[PDB]
Amino acid sequence: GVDLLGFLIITLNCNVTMVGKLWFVLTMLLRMLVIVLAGRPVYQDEQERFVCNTLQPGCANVCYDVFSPVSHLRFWLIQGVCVLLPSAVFSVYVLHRGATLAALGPGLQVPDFSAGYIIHLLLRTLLEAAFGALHYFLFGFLAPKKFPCTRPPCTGVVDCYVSRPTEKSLLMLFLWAVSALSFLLGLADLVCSLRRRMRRR
Amino acid sequence: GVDLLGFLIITLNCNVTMVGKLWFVLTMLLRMLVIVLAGRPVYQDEQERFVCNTLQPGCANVCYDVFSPVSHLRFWLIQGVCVLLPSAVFSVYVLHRGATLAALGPGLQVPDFSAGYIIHLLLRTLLEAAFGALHYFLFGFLAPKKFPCTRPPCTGVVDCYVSRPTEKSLLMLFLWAVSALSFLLGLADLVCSLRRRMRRR
Amino acid sequence: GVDLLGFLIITLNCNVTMVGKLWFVLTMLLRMLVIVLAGRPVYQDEQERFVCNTLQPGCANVCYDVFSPVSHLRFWLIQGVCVLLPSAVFSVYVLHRGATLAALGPGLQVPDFSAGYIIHLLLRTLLEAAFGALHYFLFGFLAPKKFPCTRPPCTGVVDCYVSRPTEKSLLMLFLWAVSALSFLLGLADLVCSLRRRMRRR
Amino acid sequence: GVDLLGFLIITLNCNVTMVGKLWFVLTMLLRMLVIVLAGRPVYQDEQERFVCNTLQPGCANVCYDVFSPVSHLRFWLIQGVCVLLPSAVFSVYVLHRGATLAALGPGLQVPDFSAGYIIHLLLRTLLEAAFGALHYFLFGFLAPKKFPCTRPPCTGVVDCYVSRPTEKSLLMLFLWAVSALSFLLGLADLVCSLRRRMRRR
Amino acid sequence: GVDLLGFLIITLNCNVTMVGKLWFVLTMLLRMLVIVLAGRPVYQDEQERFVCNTLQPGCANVCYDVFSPVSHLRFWLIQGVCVLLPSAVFSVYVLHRGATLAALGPGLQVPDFSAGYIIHLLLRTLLEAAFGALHYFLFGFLAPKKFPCTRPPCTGVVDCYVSRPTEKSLLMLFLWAVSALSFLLGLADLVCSLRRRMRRR
Amino acid sequence: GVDLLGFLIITLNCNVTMVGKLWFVLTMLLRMLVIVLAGRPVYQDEQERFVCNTLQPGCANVCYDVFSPVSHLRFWLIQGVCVLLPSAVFSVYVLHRGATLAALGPGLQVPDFSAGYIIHLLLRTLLEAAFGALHYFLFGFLAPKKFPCTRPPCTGVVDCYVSRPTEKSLLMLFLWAVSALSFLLGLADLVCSLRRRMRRR
Amino acid sequence: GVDLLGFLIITLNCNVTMVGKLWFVLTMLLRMLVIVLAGRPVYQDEQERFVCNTLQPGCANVCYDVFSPVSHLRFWLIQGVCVLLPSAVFSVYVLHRGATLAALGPGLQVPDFSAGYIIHLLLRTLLEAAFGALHYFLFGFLAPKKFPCTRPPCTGVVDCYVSRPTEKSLLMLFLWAVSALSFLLGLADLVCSLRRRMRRR
Amino acid sequence: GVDLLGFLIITLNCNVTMVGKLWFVLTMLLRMLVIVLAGRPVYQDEQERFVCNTLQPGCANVCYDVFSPVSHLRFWLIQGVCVLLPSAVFSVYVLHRGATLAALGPGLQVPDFSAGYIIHLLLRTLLEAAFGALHYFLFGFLAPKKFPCTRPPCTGVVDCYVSRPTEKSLLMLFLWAVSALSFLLGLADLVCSLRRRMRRR
Amino acid sequence: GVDLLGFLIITLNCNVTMVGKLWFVLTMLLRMLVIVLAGRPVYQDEQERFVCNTLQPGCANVCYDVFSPVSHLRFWLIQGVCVLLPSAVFSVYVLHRGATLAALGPGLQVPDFSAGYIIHLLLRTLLEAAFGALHYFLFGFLAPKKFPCTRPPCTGVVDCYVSRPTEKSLLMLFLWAVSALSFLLGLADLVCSLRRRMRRR
Amino acid sequence: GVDLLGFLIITLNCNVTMVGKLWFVLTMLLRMLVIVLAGRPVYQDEQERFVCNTLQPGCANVCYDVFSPVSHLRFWLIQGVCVLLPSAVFSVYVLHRGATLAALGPGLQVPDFSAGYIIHLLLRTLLEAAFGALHYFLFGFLAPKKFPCTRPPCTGVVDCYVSRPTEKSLLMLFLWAVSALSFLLGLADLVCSLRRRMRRR
Repeated sequence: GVDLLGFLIITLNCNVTMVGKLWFVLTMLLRMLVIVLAGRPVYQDEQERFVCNTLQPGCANVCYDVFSPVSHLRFWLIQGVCVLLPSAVFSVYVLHRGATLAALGPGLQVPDFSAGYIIHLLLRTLLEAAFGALHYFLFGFLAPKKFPCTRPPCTGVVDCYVSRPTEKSLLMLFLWAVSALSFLLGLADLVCSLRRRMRRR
Repeated sequence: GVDLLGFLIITLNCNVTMVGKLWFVLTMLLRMLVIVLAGRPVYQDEQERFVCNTLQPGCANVCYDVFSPVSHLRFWLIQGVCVLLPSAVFSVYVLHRGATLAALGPGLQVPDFSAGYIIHLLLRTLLEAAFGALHYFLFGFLAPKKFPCTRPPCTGVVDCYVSRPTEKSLLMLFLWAVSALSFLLGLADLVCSLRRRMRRR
Repeated sequence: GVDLLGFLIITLNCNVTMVGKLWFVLTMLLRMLVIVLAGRPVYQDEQERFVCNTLQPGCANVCYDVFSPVSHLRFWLIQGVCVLLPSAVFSVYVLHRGATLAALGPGLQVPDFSAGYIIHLLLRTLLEAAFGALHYFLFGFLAPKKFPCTRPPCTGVVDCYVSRPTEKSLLMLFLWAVSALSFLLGLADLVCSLRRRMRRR
Repeated sequence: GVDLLGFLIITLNCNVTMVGKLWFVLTMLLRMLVIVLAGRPVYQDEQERFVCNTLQPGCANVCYDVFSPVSHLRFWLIQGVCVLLPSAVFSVYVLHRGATLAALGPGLQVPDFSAGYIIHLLLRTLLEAAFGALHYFLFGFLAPKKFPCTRPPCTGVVDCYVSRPTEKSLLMLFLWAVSALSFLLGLADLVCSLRRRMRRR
Repeated sequence: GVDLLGFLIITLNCNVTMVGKLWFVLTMLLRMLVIVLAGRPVYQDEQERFVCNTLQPGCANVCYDVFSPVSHLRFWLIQGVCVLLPSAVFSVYVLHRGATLAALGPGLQVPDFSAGYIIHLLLRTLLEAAFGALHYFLFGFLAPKKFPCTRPPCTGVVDCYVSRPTEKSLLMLFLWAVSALSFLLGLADLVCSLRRRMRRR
Repeated sequence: GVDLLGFLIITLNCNVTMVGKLWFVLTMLLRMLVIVLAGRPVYQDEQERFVCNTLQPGCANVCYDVFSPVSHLRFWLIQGVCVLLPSAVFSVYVLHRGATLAALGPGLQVPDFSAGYIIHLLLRTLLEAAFGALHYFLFGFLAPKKFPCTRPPCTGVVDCYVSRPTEKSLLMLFLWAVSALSFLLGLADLVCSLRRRMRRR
Repeated sequence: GVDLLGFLIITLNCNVTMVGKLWFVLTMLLRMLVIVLAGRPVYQDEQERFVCNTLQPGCANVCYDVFSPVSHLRFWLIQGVCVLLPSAVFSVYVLHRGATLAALGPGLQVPDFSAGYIIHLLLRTLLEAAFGALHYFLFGFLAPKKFPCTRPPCTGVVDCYVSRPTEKSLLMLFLWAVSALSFLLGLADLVCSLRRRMRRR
Repeated sequence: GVDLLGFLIITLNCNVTMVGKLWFVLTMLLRMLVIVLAGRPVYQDEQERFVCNTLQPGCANVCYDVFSPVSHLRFWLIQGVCVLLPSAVFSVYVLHRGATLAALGPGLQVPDFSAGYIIHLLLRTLLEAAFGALHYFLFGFLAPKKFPCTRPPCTGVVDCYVSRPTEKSLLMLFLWAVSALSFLLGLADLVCSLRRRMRRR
Repeated sequence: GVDLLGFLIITLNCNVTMVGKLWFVLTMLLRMLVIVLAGRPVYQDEQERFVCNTLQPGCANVCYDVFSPVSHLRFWLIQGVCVLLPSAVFSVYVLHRGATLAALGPGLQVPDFSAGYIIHLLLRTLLEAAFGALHYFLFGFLAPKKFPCTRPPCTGVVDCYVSRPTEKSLLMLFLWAVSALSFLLGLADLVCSLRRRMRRR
Repeated sequence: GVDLLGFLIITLNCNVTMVGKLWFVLTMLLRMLVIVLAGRPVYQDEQERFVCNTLQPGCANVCYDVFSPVSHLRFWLIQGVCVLLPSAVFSVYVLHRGATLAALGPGLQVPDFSAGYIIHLLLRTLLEAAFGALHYFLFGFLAPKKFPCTRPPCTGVVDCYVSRPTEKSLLMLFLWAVSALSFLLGLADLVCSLRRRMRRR
């Protein structure tokens, strides 16, 4: 005998473990917040000071074009949105299937949404290692300090200087560390959740 | 016997299919979020480095003016707001017609708002293909790398260089792909919803 | 016999017509959202490239000062905040007068807040035409392409070039069109609401 | 016999007058919104175009350093946060003391939080006049147009030009006017509230 | 006999003291708001005007690289997120343990979450002094005005000028003061909370 | 049981709203008083100093005759008397119908004179806009400074000078403003009075 | 059982019809007020600018003396005072005969003063047509523009110019119209009052 | 048993005859009103156009000084105030002696103030004939048209012309007639009042 | 047992003697009325005809400026307002103290306001002799007929003529006489009132 | 048990202090009376004798136009009407709220209108200092004696003379003094009235 703003969140909380909520909090507070708030200003001047010894117009632009095909800030943001998408689609799924059964009607009668959470965590584990592999094969571990440029709309080889490398290396090391921690915690979620459901058998 | 914060969301959820909620989630998380967050910084320096071989003041500005009449970032934002508007007007419609009947009063009595959802999806299908056609006829598929400029407040023809083309081409390809996916999913919504309502006949 | 999170929104919805909610949605989604999101980036480089033929320092700054006394972006924002203020003051008024009567207590007993909505719409109609007249008398319809400058801290007359005019003209035409549509819809609201209240007599 | 999401807002609304809510609305809609949204873009180019007649590097920077010790945008923001802080601390106080008494339990029994609101308004009146006095003694009424610079890391006296003064003067006049209106309205709140409580005696 | 949107916030408010809520308000209104809103614009031009007497390209960039290894804005943001993280993890913990017991069911029966709040405050006290020590040992109290640069990709020693130091010194003094106040208030919370729980013995 | 100098003014006050009395006060203190007291002396010397270059007698008189057909002072006075007439005729009506019923005789028995007040306000609203339109089409907004005169009892074209124009323009602007304020307030009276009488139904 | 400030005005109002009060209001507000307030200033400069071609002193004065024997302003004022005199003498009569009977003393006992009101209206009708006839035979309908003067203290015939004729013609037309309206209304009063007294027979 | 705003006017009306009230009305409506309203404007230009054949400065002023020692307008006003003074002093006397006896207290008990009214009328009759005699001996019956001037600050005899004589003669004839009528009516008052008081003997 | 429009004027009349009322009547009818009505027109042409033998512009104006520093008309008006002010302040005092005691409530109970009337008459006697002394020392008894002028913006000594002196001398003699009569009567009031109050002892 | 012409003025007198009535008397007798009666005649000839050395027609008029933009007589009158307006609006307010409660009915029951009088005096204090500041910044303390004129419709610089300056300076000094006295007395009213109402607490 509860209102449906009542038996609508227990059907949400009971199907998710506290480790999952902790994962959500860590990946929204230290992962979704640092990138927009600190990564946005640092990478604005990646264009302004790609300064290096040439004089004919149009060498520096092609030098940076061959230098940075894809900035890793966009990589981080797309990785973040894809690693947050399934938690939203599952949220919509569970709210949709919880708000519908109460309309028909009949010490609670909480439904058991266990089949989708394990496949959810499987998709989580699969969607992190691959993007980590792409990060490792594309951007490495530490950013270069200088770059030789040879594709000529300009005469000769131009030795061209990046702007502010140490900040970038430290910040991306921090992102690597937090991503590694999240990966292990996510692996812990599934391996604990599967055991805590066959124990009833 | 439920509160009106009760029989106010089932009258919302029951008239919309889970495919529609999934559409909403995908077009707000991968479509409304990427554009503001990643498209805003990339296109700030479309003006700073339209660099090219001229010396008299006032050639580069007219060269860009003849180069880019309308930036496609504004096109994407206006397309996004117009493709999100009907879902808001229908939301207001259904809340208005659900919160009013409960005032008069008389195992639920959920109203059937099916006539408006099919015309809603018709408007959705009509409002996407046209803007896609304008995108195709105006901005093409890949951005040029260099541009010849001839309208003289300046002497001669000026070969003028864009800034950072590959990032733009990849990003707009991603937008094209997500828009194509959303179009097919939206076509699926109406064609399934119409069948699931004549089946009762 | 409803909770006071119950008989608190019907006393809000019943005193406002669906045309009013549609007005609110259109003026927050296509009017409050486009200006902050697309008008902010376009007008950052109104200062950087006011480029024109002079060499002594301090001519370009006074030339722009005599050029643009007030930027119309600030005009649009102040117009938006003033055209959204009365809907907030009325909202606070109606919530205050609805949450107070329920404390004393005694098939609903919804109060009739009709006197304030008609004067609300009168204030709406009065607060739009005047600012439209100021817009017409101050900023015209299309932005100039070049400007002659004569006030001397610099020698001679300087012919000075604006940056990116066509984008500005198209965007402000779009704002003019949406404002005109909102004006007519707002005029429709009052003229329909007054009739729908004397019909009971 | 009401839920505690019930007797939790009347204990909030009944202890505050409609003039106070109107004050809150005016100081968040015309005061907190204009500053972030219009004051942020105008003052970005206060650094870019502090242009003036010198050639040795490092004169303009010290000239601006002696020119503007503290920008008044930061002054406005700190003033805004301090003039909004007490309304938040009182809000937390009243919610804390309202949500606690209902736990013990026993035509309502609304508590009377009148002692704190009068001291609240006293603190309000005291925290505005002082900062107004600092504003008057530090930033004056109208911004200069040109500035003489003498502290030498550079040779001679440099006559140095500000950027866009009239916009700044008009905007800060608008802030002065709205602050003056808020001050008088806040003085009205306390002087009316004290009378409306001794009238019961 | 209350709804579970009822006995869900008293189980939140009763386990936290009003001093804690005041701490939350002060550290989100004067600490989380000033940094994003005033610290973001001031530190954008820390790169643009690191101006100083050299002519060969690539001396200024390495001079700033040896000048500022880590900007203290990022230090402040990471400190803020780490000093707000435990209050979020505890919030999730208490909501999770409060929303679960109500499902089973049986003048209230509020649980006593006192063990976690004291260890929470211990972690708070430990996570502030260390970062304060790092701040003191890394960034000092006042920012320099000029800097000698010697690491050669450039010929000689370059005396290089910072931009806008007094604003930075005053602002970081304000942050130091508010952090010191928060530290003392947080120390007060634990020392009062421990006493107010052994008094029942 | 009251004297008839008693139940003779409540039958007057009860049928008129406080907004109406405020209208009466504003239009007699700032409208009937300024015109007689300040407009009478200013316009005496509109004849004495219509001075201009001619020598044959009888050119200046015909020049002013073609210059000013009707002085706007008389227009203002006739407008004032016509906008005060209905309030006098209604006053006489209500006193006549109140002093007569008491002669016959039978916690008061105040009559309801509501039908005449609404038609009174209708006549008010109709009798202001028309005269405003005549004012706009006849006297414009600002008075000329000089006038060419051609109708010959005199030789040639005579350029003829008005006396004291700025005082006249400012004063008539003040009258325009007060008339505009009175118009809006009068429109408010009827629209509020009609609502406050159907609310009883 | 009423005070004598009571049964002293009903004995005044009951013997006069509402048409009579309306006549009084119209002839004091549009007839007694316009003449003193607008007719006084216009006719001050009827003497100053009776300008015309002569040079020997003392021709213009005799020319005006033969021009205007009696100014029609004095005619209007004497007509007004004579058309207001009987209403005052009757007022004094009725107050005198009402305040005297109450001294002796004995659902009212209002006296019937009907014989004097009909003779009053007869005197009214007789005292208007005659003065209208004198106005028509003396001052005509429109004022001349120029006047020939022949009575010699001066040599020759002098063609002499009036000042401001159109204002005078329009104003006296307005007086003619209001007088005509008052005449018809006064004729209506008697013809209705005589019928409404023989109807009782 | 009447209020003292009751037995305060019958003690005023009963001691004065209707002929006296008629005298008051005629001498305030046709005597006090014509002089201020029509005599004030006519006599303003008695100074401006005392025009006559002389050229040396200062002859015309002495010519008028010997012409008009005292203007008869001031004579009329002083005569009016002296002929209205006793009616005011008697009014104050009777109100003072009527408002005092009622304080002590005891089908009315009206006092008999007959002794003062007869001496009042005696003073009236005495204060009119003398001033009439002065008028006759000083100002005659008709005003001259021209005047010879001989007292030399100027050379010769100057024949000097008055302005507008016929208006003055007609107006002062009207005053003479009304004064003569008032004199006879006042003589009638006393001779009737004395008889109507010895008839009781 | 009287109404409060009853025991409100006896408390006014009983505290003032008939000599005082006679003083009020004489000083308002022969003193306040003559000055506004006859002194206003006579002194308008004190400026127009200050005619005298000079030709260079700007001698006559300075000659009158040295002639009349202060016109005695303004002196008379300020003297009148100051000699009428205390009678108004005492009137307000006595009405205020009479209308207040009746609110509380308990062959009359008239209060005795004798202390203020004697000090009132003392202030009267003191405020007349001083202004009479200033009149005597400033304006003398008879006005000059001609004036020598020497302060040069003009060449030589100019013998300059006043306008209409005899009227002024006679009129100001009349004012002197009436003021002298009022002074003696006012001295009589106090000396009689003090005796008529110690006689009760 | 009093008539309603009874309990209608005590509800007026009791809510206003004797200092307020004294203020009303002083500002209507020495402030409203001097300006109309003495300021009207003095400033009529501000136009007639603006005499100065020029001969071409149309120089003097423009010279005065640049001389006096706004005459301070109109400033004084508008200041007077605005400083008398609130006392009228409050009067109407209190009579309206006093005459209405008596209709319903139930050693008096006088209402307490204290809240409006303090805000009334606040508005009084605010509406005087500002207009005093405008007076000080616009018209100064003493009027000039001569004025140089340069705006050419006339040849050269014209030294132009005012008329009667010392009278103007003395009179406006008197107005300044009386305004200063009224300001201090009004400040006394509020500061005494606020104390005399918290003394009851």
